[PDB]
Amino acid sequence: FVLPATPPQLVSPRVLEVDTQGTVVCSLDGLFPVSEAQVHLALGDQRLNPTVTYGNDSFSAKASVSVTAEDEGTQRLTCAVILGNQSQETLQTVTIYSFPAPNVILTKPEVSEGTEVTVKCEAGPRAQLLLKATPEDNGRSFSCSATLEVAGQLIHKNQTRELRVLYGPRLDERDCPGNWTWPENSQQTPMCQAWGNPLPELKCLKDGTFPLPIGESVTVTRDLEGTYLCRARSTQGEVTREVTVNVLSP
Ligand SMILES: *[C@@H]1O[C@H](CO)[C@@H](O)[C@H](O)[C@H]1NC(C)=O
Ligand SMILES: *[C@@H]1O[C@H](CO)[C@@H](O)[C@H](O)[C@H]1NC(C)=O
Ligand SMILES: *[C@H]1O[C@H](CO)[C@@H](O)[C@H](O)[C@H]1NC(C)=O
Repeated sequence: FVLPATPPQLVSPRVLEVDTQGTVVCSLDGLFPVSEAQVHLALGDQRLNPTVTYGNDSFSAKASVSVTAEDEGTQRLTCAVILGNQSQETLQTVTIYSFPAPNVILTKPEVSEGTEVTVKCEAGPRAQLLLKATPEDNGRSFSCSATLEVAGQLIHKNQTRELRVLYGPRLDERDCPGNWTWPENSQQTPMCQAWGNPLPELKCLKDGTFPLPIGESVTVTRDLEGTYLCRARSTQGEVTREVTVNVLSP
């Protein structure tokens, strides 16, 4: 056999978090018979199970490693290639750290338009973010970002959380006009839109059953004429508006 006196190439992250998985790769060439060599990979007191891949008088051993709280601190990663009574070994360090997630603390996750909202992180003066919730905030996300120093390397970790804002049903004269005057047989598009979260259910009825074709283009007919009661209700309340359609002679 032939096992040159040089350490195997060892690739691994110099840093690894608790309860996460890592990947080590050891390789070496110029040895023979590679198929008979024993590859010893291990981090600390944990012996790894590598997947050895052979090549032109060479090999590459890949292995995954999982760490826990007990392994916290500096651990030793080793790769040893053995043939006969000779062995080539490489020593490296891997630091296991614990970085608690910076949780986003929302006073109240779901709130109604107008309420005061406070945002703080929890994992020198204490800072919080205050803002008066607006409807434009429904679905928006607040974040808590943090950094940690481990082995001269800067690790980043964050957390985002969405805020649900609720805004009562609304029917401004602007987005749902109180009256219409259309010439019989003209083309129009009845306009009446409710506003709110949750999205309010809208119904514009005349004589309690005849609906106004809102949002769509229609041909004005005699039977559109009348008074409609547009109701927009949701768990946040209910708003009623009366709409009058006049249908002039063509
Ligand atoms: C061994 O090396 C020679 C030179 O590249 C090549 O002809 C042969 O295919 C190689 N076998 C491998 C890649 O294992
Ligand atoms: C938080 O980290 C994620 C990676 O999971 C990244 O995509 C995002 O930009 C970060 N958010 C911020 C800017 O706090
Ligand atoms: C290695 O050492 C063992 C133990 O004495 C010996 O029996 C074996 O022949 C040696 N093989 C070599 C030269 O690597």
